[PDB]
Amino acid sequence: KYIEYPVLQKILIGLILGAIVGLILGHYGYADAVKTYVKPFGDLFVRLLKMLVMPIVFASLVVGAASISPARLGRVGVKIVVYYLLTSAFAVTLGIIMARLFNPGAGIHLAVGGQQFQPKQAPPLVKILLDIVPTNPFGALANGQVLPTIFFAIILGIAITYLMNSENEKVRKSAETLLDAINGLAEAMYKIVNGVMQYAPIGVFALIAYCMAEQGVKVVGELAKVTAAVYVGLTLQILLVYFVLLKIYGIDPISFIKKAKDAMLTAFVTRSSSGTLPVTMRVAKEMGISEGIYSFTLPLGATINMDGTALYQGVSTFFIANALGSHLTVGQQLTIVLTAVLASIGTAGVPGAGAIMLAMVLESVGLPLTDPNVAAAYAMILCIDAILDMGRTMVNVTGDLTGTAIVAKTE
Amino acid sequence: KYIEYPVLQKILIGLILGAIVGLILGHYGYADAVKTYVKPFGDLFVRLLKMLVMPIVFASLVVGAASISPARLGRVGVKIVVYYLLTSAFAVTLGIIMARLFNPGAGIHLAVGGQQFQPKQAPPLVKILLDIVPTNPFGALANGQVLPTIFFAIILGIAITYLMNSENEKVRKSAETLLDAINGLAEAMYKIVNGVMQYAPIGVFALIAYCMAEQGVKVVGELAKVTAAVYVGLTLQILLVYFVLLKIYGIDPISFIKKAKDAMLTAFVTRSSSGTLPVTMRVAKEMGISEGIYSFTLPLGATINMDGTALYQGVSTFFIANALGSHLTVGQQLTIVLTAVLASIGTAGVPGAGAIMLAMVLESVGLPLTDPNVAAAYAMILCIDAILDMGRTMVNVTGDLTGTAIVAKTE
Amino acid sequence: KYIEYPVLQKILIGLILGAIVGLILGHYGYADAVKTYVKPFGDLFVRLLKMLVMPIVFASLVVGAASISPARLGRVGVKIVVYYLLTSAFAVTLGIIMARLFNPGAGIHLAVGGQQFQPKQAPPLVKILLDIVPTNPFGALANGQVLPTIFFAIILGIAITYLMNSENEKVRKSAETLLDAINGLAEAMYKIVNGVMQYAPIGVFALIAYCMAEQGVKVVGELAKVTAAVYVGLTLQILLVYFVLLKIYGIDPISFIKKAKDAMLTAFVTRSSSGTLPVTMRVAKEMGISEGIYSFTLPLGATINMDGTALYQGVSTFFIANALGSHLTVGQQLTIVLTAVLASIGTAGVPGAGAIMLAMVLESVGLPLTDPNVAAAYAMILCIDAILDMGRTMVNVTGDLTGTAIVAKTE
Ligand SMILES: N[C@@H](CC(=O)O)C(=O)O
Ligand SMILES: N[C@@H](CC(=O)O)C(=O)O
Ligand SMILES: N[C@@H](CC(=O)O)C(=O)O
Ligand SMILES: [Hg+2]
Ligand SMILES: [Hg+2]
Ligand SMILES: [Hg+2]
Ligand code: NA
Ligand code: NA
Ligand code: NA
Ligand code: NA
Ligand code: NA
Ligand code: NA
Repeated sequence: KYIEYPVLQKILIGLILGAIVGLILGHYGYADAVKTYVKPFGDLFVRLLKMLVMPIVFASLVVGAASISPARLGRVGVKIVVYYLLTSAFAVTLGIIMARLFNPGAGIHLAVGGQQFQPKQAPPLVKILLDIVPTNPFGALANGQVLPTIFFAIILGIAITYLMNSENEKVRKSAETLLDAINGLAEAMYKIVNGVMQYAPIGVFALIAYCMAEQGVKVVGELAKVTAAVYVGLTLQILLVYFVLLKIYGIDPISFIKKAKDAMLTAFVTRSSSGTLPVTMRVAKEMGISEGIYSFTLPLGATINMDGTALYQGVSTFFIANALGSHLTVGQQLTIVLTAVLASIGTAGVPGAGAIMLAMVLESVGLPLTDPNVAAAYAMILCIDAILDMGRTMVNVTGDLTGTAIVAKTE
Repeated sequence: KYIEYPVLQKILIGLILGAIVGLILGHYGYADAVKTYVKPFGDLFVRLLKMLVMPIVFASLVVGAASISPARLGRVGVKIVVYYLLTSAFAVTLGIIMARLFNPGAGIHLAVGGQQFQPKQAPPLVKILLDIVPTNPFGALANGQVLPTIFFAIILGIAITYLMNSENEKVRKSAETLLDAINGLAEAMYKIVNGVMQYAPIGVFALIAYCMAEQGVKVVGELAKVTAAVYVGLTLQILLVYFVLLKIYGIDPISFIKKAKDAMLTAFVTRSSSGTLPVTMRVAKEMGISEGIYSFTLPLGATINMDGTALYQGVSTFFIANALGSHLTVGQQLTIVLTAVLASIGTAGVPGAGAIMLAMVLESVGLPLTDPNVAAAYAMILCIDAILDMGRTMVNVTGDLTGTAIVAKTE
Repeated sequence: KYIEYPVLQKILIGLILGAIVGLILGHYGYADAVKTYVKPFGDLFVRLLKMLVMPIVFASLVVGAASISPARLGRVGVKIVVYYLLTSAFAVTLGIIMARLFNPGAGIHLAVGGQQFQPKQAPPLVKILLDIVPTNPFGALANGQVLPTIFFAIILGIAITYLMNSENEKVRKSAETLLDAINGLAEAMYKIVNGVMQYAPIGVFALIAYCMAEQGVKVVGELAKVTAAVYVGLTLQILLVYFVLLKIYGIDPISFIKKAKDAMLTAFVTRSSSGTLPVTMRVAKEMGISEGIYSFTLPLGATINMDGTALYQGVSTFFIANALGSHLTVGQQLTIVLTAVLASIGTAGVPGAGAIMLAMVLESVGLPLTDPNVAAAYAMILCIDAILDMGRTMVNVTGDLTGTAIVAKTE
């Protein structure tokens, strides 16, 4: 196979060629040839992604809840975690704002199979509240049911950490063995992400060739319209949040950005906040942060606290709905806020990861990826995921450095 | 929240206030206001309990079967385990006796939603026997099917212990890693039990306010009628079993009770045979039992061998049926005997645990907690669980000391 | 119970007595008495086997893929693994050949319940390809779906091994903890195999008494006709493959066989290539193989590389079909080739294991053991499994020694 090229370059080549191939075949009237021959490769790609969506959600949120659990956090831990959560929550809400004053997805509205998407009637508020508690965690796990899985995973993670405080040796031993296995399943799933992302240049080529062969050319305008809303959201997160909090804590944001420049560009290109952590930490040393602090806050923020991913997942969910034609209600919007923060946490810091955890948001909000309309819109975003994931990652790391500088400024 | 008060006092306050609130609102004709506003908090409480019911059953019975497995038991182990099982089996059968000459539950008979509970026809005896063997353990686990889960868990635990006898290092390593993870999941679930039991004072308040707003006042008489049957069963277990076997083995039961007085009262109040083990062992030393013996039999009996819990689960199952209106057939009664002994084993020694493992008996006998009638009767017992759990725990510990004294007298 | 006799002797006694009992009861017209009283014991036996089929498939193939993964194999590893795979692939294809020029199963054709087996129409090739990727590993695991489980298990195993290459300590730690738990579940399941195989003498007695009470006597001829096709396949694997490759690498096959004589007979009688490994290794030393080499290749081939099992599973699958009356299409036949190699890998080296992993092949090919016709033919082979398993095991070990000798000759 000798497929050696830098994945990001391969993905962008597949994306450009797919768009061209799709348009010339679609114009000349071969959208069916694309549908039958090209698309199944994109179909395989998305199947491999929604394959990992359930194990990742459970395992990553057990681990995520564990590394946040009150039983684990010192005074510096609580500080950095409160920052991480607030920044992420503000990021997704700002994504809502961007994805609302922009209307990405609108105009694409299609009914694959002639049947337009219809949201099923929401149960009473008491019901949907109680329903987040599963009656059989195994069952909720074994058949979708994302929200119960969220609930059980977060509970399990916290419970494990309190067991790790126990006086008894064997209790800690046992609790750590379970956590040490769940974590490691999560890590295994994200290796599979790396593997599937090696196939991504082909999948993306097919996904965009299909999406170009039909839906004409407006998709190019609408996909760029998403990218716009996301990136201006990212820059707003940098300016309106980082720059502001940095100035509030007596840190010149301009010199701060010049220091972070290396870690920010590394993240932007590598598209992995975990593979940028050595540069991120070297930067934090370069700007005079105390070893004891940033050697703990930065590796925690390498996986938790992805403000870009949260904002991305927020905007992307609005595109899915706007495409489908449904109007995301209030409540559904605050559902996004909560679940995208939780999805931002579960996301690994691997290139593809953010789009996989996006499904967790879609599923909770009521846009199931089994529905053909959802899956078509979901595929529509995977086409240009790498474009978003570059800026996405950069902001994920910038948030780490900012909070680390602020908390060190205090502690 | 600053909720600091002793849980048992909070539960009893919630129980008394709920009863009052329910009655005055029910009398004045506001049972619907209670149904719509108060009850959902009780509904949340029971949902959190039946959430844990499946993981606890699997994990605790893997661990329980492991600590009983013949591959693990020395000569002293076999002795104390044979005692533990016989005493537990006699306890539940005595519970049957008490719950039969008392008729608790009768007179409450209600059909929530109008339709009265109907037991589905039992398959042929060959079928129900074969059916305890699952064809897909994962499947049986993923959708109720308690009895298959019992079967697979018990088998898995025993198999692990034989792997732990193997000559090969890595075999033991792997087998211990799996057991060390299953145990630890069980421990995590029982932390969640502790957590949910912190909400219990509210849940119990709602459960009893609802049960008072409807069903008039007779519930008070019938709940007390259960408490009566349980406690006289507990005292009969002490007198007819412990006192008798103690005298058979040349141990004066009166001086025995005076020695155990501390451990017996500690259990009664703390409601945790595991949190009473330090007192239980200190007592066993006070009464001249050899270190090597009671340092092994007592911590084993701290989790296995809960004669009170078995008896409680036996009586409580009869209340559920008598309420529902069904007549527990012979066979169903010996099913109770077997499954309540197994449920007594799986129970942790945490306050709430016994009522959670009660569901395992109800489910096996054919009273599924999904059915509205079952769930209403099940909630009816949770209201006054702490009352039963006090004596329940005390007898669980008294059995430990009695057997430890008897086996030391021999070995 | 004091059931002490050598299992193989007990199984052969049960098999002979069952055949006699069945025939005299069937001739005298008591096939119904056998159906209602005898058969349920055989039914229990097969239920215990298809119980283990799902956990074993997942866990063994996670472990199997791990011990084959490129991230683990040195230059000697790659050599011995390439040998192991090619030999196993050739073995099953040779089984196909034997089970095709022999027609075992034909003439037995029955429709238990008056309804003859009908294969459900195959989806398009694109569909069945995509379908091997599950959308919820938990779901595929929780309800049959063998092929998705194959896919997820093999992926998970490989991913774990790459995590075990990571620079980070905790990553390797976590990945090894998960693997150390999955392995160990697999080991526990195979202890259950040992346990169930202690009941086998009764189960086999009932299975063959039922199969004799009905289906007259032709079954004896047809069962022997399978045994013939299998054993002549095994001898062909030895002569046409081992002897040939041994001569190609300058090793006199006759002196080789005389050296291996001990390990070959031990396997044949013990029916456990893992319990024969000490003899297998002692033989490899006796014939001048370098310590460093055979101490790694032989224990790997003790579990992976079962040429006899692959060949057995191939032939047996043809019997199941021929009985049922369906014609195994091309494609279905190469499916057998792939899945029987994979089943040969997952098989443990315990007596019973090969027939359990046969179900994995049957399930993938489209012969579900839930269907009554399949289950009847599947039971028809379990009757005489021990006969096949003796030669089966011997060839599994001979392949280990042959490859070890060949690779040592080179490396
Ligand atoms: N690529 C992002 C994570 C994601 O959204 O997939 C990061 O490394 O931070
Ligand atoms: N509380 C009991 C167990 C139970 O029945 O919940 C004990 O500690 O023994
Ligand atoms: N008994 C075989 C494995 C099997 O086919 O069950 C062996 O030991 O190699
Ligand atoms: Hg697209
Ligand atoms: Hg009540
Ligand atoms: Hg047979
Ligand atoms: Na994350
Ligand atoms: Na980050
Ligand atoms: Na106890
Ligand atoms: Na217990
Ligand atoms: Na072998
Ligand atoms: Na094998």
